Amino acid sequence: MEEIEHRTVEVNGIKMHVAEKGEGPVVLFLHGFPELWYSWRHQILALSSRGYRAVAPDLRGYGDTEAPVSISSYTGFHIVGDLIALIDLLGVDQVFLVAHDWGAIIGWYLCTFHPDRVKAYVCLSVPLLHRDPNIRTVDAMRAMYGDDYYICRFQKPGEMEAQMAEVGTEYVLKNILTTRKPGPPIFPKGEYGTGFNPDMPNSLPSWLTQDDLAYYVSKYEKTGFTGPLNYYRNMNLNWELTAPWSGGKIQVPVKFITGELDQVYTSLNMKEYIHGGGFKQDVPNLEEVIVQKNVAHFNNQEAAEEINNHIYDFIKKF
Repeated sequence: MEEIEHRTVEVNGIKMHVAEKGEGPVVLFLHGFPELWYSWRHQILALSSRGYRAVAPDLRGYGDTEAPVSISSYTGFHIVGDLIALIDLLGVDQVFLVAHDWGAIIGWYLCTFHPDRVKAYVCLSVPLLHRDPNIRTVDAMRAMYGDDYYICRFQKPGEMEAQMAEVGTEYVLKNILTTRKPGPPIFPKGEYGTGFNPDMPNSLPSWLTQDDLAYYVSKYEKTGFTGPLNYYRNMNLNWELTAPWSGGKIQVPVKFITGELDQVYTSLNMKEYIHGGGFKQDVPNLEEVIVQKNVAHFNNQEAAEEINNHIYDFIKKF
């Protein structure tokens, strides 16, 4: 940890906090919501110690990275804008890509725009958001789960922030981080309530330390949740703007891994998409699909060793 390097760089007009360790071909790590560069702490150590360059930024709006005020500065294009610039500072043509949750969606947009810059992709939790010409991303979600589906609830500016402020930053993070309950996260009306997790443990699971929780809480208490929430607020805009790539296919080599209890996997018809053939049709070189038994959403922290080894073995083929 204390040999991990933390520098600020200047990318795509913003100041981004980067975490780095190792030499070798670049492995670029993209965290999701509501995490930080920190969520990759184990993958950074492992991969650096096997001759790879491990690079994990705080994304736009997160942690120690600049958080623009306008909702509209959080499209996928802005974020991929940040990463193309960062990769150029890294001085390399191609990277190895590893991403999780929202980082995975950004990862996908990156593989769509610049596949030639990605050698191979280790995607955790969220598979390709297939673009249905007939319906917008969040329209399809609301049609399926109603208005209290967490993503629908994240849409209205300032509202989820206030509800989150009621229960407290530490509560919110502990609430999300400790969830093991599968299926679409559906909030109670008018408030945060028990949010993602009606079954919150007294003690944190063994993959998460009281220190870990505190590092998360220390960053979010300063930044708040707005910047990270703003990604979801651009889901429909991302859908409209990605029209040039409708019906397209992604040729980057992909290894998809998910926890069995992940809400993403147990909702949105994702199993049918993942295994049924639809995911393979969108991504012709989708290699394995690995489903981790008894592991929930945060699989890179919960099952760190397996993830480490799943990455290395995949990226070694190239």
